[PDB]
Parts: sequence; C-alpha cells; structure tokens
Amino acid sequence: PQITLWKRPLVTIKIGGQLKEALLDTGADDTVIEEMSLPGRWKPKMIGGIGGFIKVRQYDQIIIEICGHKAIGTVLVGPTPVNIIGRNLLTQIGCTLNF
Amino acid sequence: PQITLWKRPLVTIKIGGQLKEALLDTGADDTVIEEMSLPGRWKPKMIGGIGGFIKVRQYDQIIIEICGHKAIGTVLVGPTPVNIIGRNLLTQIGCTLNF
Ligand SMILES: CC1(C)SCN(C(=O)[C@@H](O)[C@H](Cc2ccccc2)NC(=O)COc2c(F)cccc2F)[C@@H]1C(=O)N[C@H]1c2ccccc2C[C@H]1O
Repeated sequence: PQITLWKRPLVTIKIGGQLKEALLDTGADDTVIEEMSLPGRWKPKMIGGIGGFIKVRQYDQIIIEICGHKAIGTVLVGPTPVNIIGRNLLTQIGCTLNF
Repeated sequence: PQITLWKRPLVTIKIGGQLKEALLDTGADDTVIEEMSLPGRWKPKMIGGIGGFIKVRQYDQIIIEICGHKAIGTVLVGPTPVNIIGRNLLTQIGCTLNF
C-alpha cells in the first residue's frame, strides 16, 4: 500500500495473540508496545525519546503480523505513550519512504 | 528518492543558510530542531514523546530545504535529542510510506 502522511500512519497489528493499533514510525530504531505479556526471555533496556528515557523489557524473536505481512523481530514492552512499529520491523515488511 | 530503513533515515536539510542533519520521522506530527537562531516572533509549544514532554519555541513560515526539496512551514526549536522532520513538512515534500 501507499500511506500518505496527512494524519498519523496508524495500522492494526497482531502481537502475542492480541490486536493493537500502532504507529508506523521511521524515527524509532525499535518497536515499543504498551504493557502486555510476551513469551520467553527478556532483558531490561533504556530507550530515549523526545522527552528523555524510559525503561523497557526487551523480547527477542517475536512474531508480529502487520497489514498481512508476518515479520519476526525484537519487541520492547514498556510505558510508551503510543504503540510504535520501528525500523527493525518496518524493513521486514519492505516499508520505505518515497518522495 | 526511495529510502530504505535498514539505517536511520538521516538526510541533509538547509535552514538559515546552513546545512544540518535531520531524521525523517513519520512518528512526529511536527518538525523540531536543536537550538539555533530563527527570524521573527515565536510562540510556546509543548511536544510529547517517549520519556515525556519538552517545551519548544514555535516559528511559522520558515524556509527549509529537505534533501534538496524546498518547503516553507512551521519549525520548532528546543532541546530535542535529534533534529526531526515531521509530518507537517514530510507532506510538503510529497513523502509517503510504501510497502
Ligand atoms: C509517536 C510518538 C509520540 S512516540 C515516538 N515518536 C517518535 O517520533 C519517534 O520516532 C522517536 C524519535 C526520536 C528519536 C530519538 C530521540 C528523540 C526522538 N523515537 C523514539 O521515541 C524512540 O526511538 C528509539 C528507540 F525505540 C530505541 C533506540 C533509539 C531510538 F531513537 C513520537 C513522538 O515523539 N512524536 C512527537 C513529536 C516529535 C517531534 C516533534 C513534534 C512531536 C509531537 C509528537 O508527535
């Protein structure tokens, strides 16, 4: 698809058996999702945004489905104001910026 | 151009006759740049991200070039961790997400 940027580029994702709305975010190195449960081992991590840093849980090898495209990658879980699909997963679905 | 997301989508911008590096950021509503001098009067603006909120100065109708594409619009100035080009100017340069 082609997604214009007149409003927030929000999509519906499937993750950990749950449906969530998330923002396609080219400024985010990684994917960060509001508090939820994910299977497997995790490591603490600090990520920095416009307002400074938040502490998150890093989960690796997590399957996500986004606009019919299934991808696998690292998902960070923590107190993010907005669910954000970052570059680590955007690449996998073949997402690019074009102008 | 087509810009893949394997690395940060960093581009050269020109603002106030000077060259700077900025991130093309679809998760940002607005464009925010590090401390610098811009002409005219400014008004107050709060912007929120991961980590919280920062106070910025809002300048309107500012000439700015992004990867050679000429735009004129709102530029925020303040303590941002990186220079960010947001949707307000991405739409001006005809930028879309494609996959
Ligand atoms: C969807 C959000 C609200 S949350 C993430 N986000 C964004 O715009 C995100 O792309 C940011 C961009 C950014 C990178 C580095 C420093 C500072 C900011 N990224 C982040 O918040 C975190 O990204 C990571 C990461 F997860 C891991 C490692 C490194 C990173 F940079 C949105 C936002 O803050 N946007 C606000 C914004 C930003 C600039 C100008 C105006 C405004 C208003 C809001 O729209």
